[PDB]
Amino acid sequence: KSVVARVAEAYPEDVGKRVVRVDKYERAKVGVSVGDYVEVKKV
Amino acid sequence: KSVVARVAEAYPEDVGKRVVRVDKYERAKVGVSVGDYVEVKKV
Repeated sequence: KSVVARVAEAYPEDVGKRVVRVDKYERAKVGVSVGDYVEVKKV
Repeated sequence: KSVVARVAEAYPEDVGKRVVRVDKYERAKVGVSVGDYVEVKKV
């Protein structure tokens, strides 16, 4: 399971926190819940 | 190049837009700019 998504800039309060904001549709495609860890690579 | 990050919930206005919010530190680790496409997989 994987998904492709377009990179957008972080919200300022998230900067430095090593989080990725992913909505419920992308999360379902990846098979993750909030709090899980994902690996991110360029397409 | 890749990076691992913790999944957090999307901002409401981003829901359905197939974007992933990634800060400049994670973007540097992946080698992407805002507007590039990334592939996301569970760790």
